[PDB]
Amino acid sequence: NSYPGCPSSYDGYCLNGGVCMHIESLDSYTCNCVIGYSGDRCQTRDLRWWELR
Repeated sequence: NSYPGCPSSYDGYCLNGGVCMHIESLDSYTCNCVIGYSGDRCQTRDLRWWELR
């Protein structure tokens, strides 16, 4: 499952211009981005239609 969360443990898990959201699969934290960026945050500065609507 996935859940919105981002404690103060870190600081700027998302770069370029993304939003932070937590995961419950590995109790890990991740970050979403926009066209021209994705991955664990915004590292994959690529196109790659990875979204809809």
